[PDB]
Amino acid sequence: DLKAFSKHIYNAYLKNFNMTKKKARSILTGKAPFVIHDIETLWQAEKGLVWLPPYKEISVHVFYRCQCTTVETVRELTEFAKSIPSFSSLFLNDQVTLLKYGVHEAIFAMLASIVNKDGLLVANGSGFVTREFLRSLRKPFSDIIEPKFEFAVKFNALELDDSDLALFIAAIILCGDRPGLMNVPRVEAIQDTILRALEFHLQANHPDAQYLFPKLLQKMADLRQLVTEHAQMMQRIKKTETETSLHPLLQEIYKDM
Ligand SMILES: O=C(O)CCCc1cc2cc(Cl)ccc2n1S(=O)(=O)c1ccc2ncsc2c1
Repeated sequence: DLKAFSKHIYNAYLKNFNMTKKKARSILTGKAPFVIHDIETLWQAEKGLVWLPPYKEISVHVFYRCQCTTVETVRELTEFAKSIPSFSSLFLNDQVTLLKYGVHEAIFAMLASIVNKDGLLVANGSGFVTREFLRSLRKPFSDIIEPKFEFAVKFNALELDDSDLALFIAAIILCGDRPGLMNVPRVEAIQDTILRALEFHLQANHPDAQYLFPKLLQKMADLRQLVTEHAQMMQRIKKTETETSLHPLLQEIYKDM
């Protein structure tokens, strides 16, 4: 039962996400990606070695590439959530509420899978952008990604695998205290099952792990603070970077945050 639950979620994870932490760790360790570290190498990656609204500048171009990836991750997470039979039973409007307030939390948790202290993978792992380069972009674009790295570095210390992330992401999305939920008791009931499956799965997959389950519950709270600060950055960019095109889907997500 609780094992069949964890297996069903893990299969939905494998079936809906192109880049798993397993694959990403193969590329990051060397079992190679083109390194994008300055304007010169960025342009070479665009020509064909690695790869949108009209061009504007280098910083905005990086923004557009990150924006497209997150939009794609939003699509995958939507199919992941739907692949959970309990989630699909909720009314479509409640489904939209869970995704609205949950995707960025899941996205940032999965971002740690393709990230180390020096950069992150891009374009199905065929490229690698250095943390230095992102830092050197024009404000405020250089301030967006740095808090994600600091979270990711600490999150990867836990050394979760794809089987853990599937349940961890499922618990992020099925959060009972999202604003505007119609059937709060139903969602909370689904989350409690997922959480019980998570601890159950962690006991078997990480026997020697001390406090791993409560640490993940703290990580979930961290992710909510990370998204709150991320939503503010994006709202400030909407006000001061009027020339930067914001994706309408991400606009709706941030609309009331
Ligand atoms: O509004 C939005 O959320 C879209 C915009 C999101 C976004 C724009 C952006 C621009 C720069 Cl110069 C640095 C980080 C940036 N981020 S991010 O930190 O959130 C990010 C970066 C890479 C990535 N690869 C899979 S996911 C994912 C997420």
